[PDB]
Amino acid sequence: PQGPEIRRAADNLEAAIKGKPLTDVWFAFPQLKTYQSQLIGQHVTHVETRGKALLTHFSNDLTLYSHNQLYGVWRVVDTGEEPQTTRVLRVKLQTADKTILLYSASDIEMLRPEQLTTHPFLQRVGPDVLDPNLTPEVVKERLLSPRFRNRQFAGLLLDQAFLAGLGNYLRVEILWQVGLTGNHKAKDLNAAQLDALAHALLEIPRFSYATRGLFRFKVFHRDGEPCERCGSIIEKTTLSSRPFYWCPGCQH
DNA sequence: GCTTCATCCTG
DNA sequence: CAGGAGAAGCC
Ligand SMILES: [Zn+2]
Repeated sequence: PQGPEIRRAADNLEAAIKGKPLTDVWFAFPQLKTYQSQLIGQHVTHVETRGKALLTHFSNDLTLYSHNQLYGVWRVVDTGEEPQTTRVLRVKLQTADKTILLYSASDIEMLRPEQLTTHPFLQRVGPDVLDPNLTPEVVKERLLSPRFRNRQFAGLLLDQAFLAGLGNYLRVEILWQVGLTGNHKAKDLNAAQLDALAHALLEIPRFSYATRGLFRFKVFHRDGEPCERCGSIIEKTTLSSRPFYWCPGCQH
């Protein structure tokens, strides 16, 4: 899962317990046990995202950080209820009625103010595609800036240092959107393809966020399926040490 | 890249 | 049941 799916969950989280006094806190990691009693009686002032990184802030200026990587997922149940699964619960934040549960995730750390600009991941990430103030123009400048100008999209479109919230499926989809493969570079592009790439880089991820579960897959998990644009045979290969879906007669 | 820690589902 | 599907670590 990526930014789109991470913001949708964050919101579900805010919709369930934000502003609500926590009647209980629980963590799997012993190291975090110390913040439990500490958090009881406090409340989430706001849950923030910055890519696939999840920051759940508290009234006492503490912030719960977490990355779902590829297995962590958030649940939202009614207090006292715990649907079953083999997943390993990692965090419990409960209030009178609503409760949220985090399973699987392994990157769960508690930050005080300072680490919010010091954490290993937080320090690294670039603008958020879901971030409003982030405009195509800015994103367009960044593509041409000297820090990314000479980098292939196959790898760049995955690098959080460039843009937070983009993952693989968004990787294949965005490039298919503008008819490109992962072997190009911002510098090897005309003004019409950069501006295109630019928007797709923000619009698509958003469209996914706003509509995924309208948004549908156009090349992800579609090997053997017919390209909807030209109709060529979409092949599955490996790009960036991960699966890459694309159209042979649609991407150059 | 490449190699590795780290969960969970098909397959 | 081995593979396989977001990042940091080391050349
Ligand atoms: Zn095509």
